[PDB]
Amino acid sequence: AIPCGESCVYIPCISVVIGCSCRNKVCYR
Repeated sequence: AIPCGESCVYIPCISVVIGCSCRNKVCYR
């Protein structure tokens, strides 16, 4: 799993374009 730094705590991941999915409130690939 790749931590994208960004999280989906407040709002969903913007890093979804990179393939980062909202996983445990954090954006992980």
